[PDB]
Amino acid sequence: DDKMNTAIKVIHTLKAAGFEAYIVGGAVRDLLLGKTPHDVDVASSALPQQVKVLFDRTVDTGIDHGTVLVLLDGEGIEVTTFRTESVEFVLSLEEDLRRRDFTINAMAMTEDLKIIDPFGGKEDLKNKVIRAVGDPDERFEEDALRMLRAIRFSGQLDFIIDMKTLLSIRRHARLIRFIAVERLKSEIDKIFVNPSMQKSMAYLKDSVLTRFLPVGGLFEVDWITYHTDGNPTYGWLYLLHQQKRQFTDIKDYRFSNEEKRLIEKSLELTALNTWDQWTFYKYTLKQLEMASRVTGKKKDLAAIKRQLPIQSRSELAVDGWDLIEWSGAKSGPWLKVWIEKIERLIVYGILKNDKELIKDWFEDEY
Ligand SMILES: Nc1ccn([C@@H]2O[C@H](COP(=O)(O)CP(=O)(O)OP(=O)(O)O)[C@@H](O)[C@H]2O)c(=O)n1
Repeated sequence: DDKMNTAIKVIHTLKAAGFEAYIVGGAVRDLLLGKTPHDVDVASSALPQQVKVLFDRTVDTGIDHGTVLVLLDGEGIEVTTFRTESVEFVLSLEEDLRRRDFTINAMAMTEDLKIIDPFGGKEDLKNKVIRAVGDPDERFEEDALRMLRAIRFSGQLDFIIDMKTLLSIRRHARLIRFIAVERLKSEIDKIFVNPSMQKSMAYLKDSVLTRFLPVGGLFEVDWITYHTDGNPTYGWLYLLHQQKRQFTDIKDYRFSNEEKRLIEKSLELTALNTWDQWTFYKYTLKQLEMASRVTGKKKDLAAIKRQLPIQSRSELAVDGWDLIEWSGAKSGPWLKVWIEKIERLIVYGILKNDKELIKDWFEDEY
């Protein structure tokens, strides 16, 4: 939240060197909404190498596209040269704003706090409307992902989508197929944690994006009993659980191994009639919480797990080499079966986790 101050100092430096600079995009939107901006972007008439001259420290990752990350007073500000979008640098602020996605994202602010609003973002912000800048057909052909951003913003801001803009989404919905699935999944992950995400989901159906998103029909579930826990993964679990489907049906969205395992393990738990000590031992607390959260069950899961005789197999007082000695037999897959028998008897509190007593038990059974 010191970002605005840093952006102001960036702007003074650029203007002192004789360039134009302005705050633009979401920070302006968020300011007029009374929020604290999460990121502050600066747009400037300076070219990237000219920016690097004025500040000691910078990151040149986005240089190709006009962006340089300035590091100042412990913050980072993206300074981007006036540009459209395969990237052309333009000479005036308005040429840059004319190509942004929505009126509320298309405003600029001077360091002396004047708002520059050539497209009515002020009014659309007051009236709670997401509306494309200029011709909605052009904005959505420039980048089809904007159709989905419109949906995300409606649930993030509790705005409506301009009628003309929504009809344009319906006409161009099929263009969604050309977007990298990583970008699709990133926006869907944001929808899943939004307040009033149910508004986003209704628009997703009604804009007939669910016809063309990957396995898009699976989003048309009832979302009324869904409340986010801040973790986007829970949205995917909910979806699958409502429809009695498996993780494999959504794999096109390219989940990490962590996400995959968490969804699959949680689904497993919802399929279980009853949970006993062994359940609480084999599944992680995170998996149990989401399976609970989605099945309506409520227990003190941390308390039940805290009370098991052991927490993981690493505390087992025995290993398969102990069983090789005691049995006289040769190492083989049979060890895994017997290690699990022993592990059960310890988790149910029947056998003590003590090598000597386990040895006594093992010789009798073998
Ligand atoms: N497809 C796109 C993606 C971005 N933009 C423009 O990039 C700026 C913010 O991008 P950003 O990456 O910081 C996301 P923002 O719009 O600020 O919302 P958030 O902070 O809640 O994530 C806005 O002026 C948008 O008009 C666009 O015109 N078309």
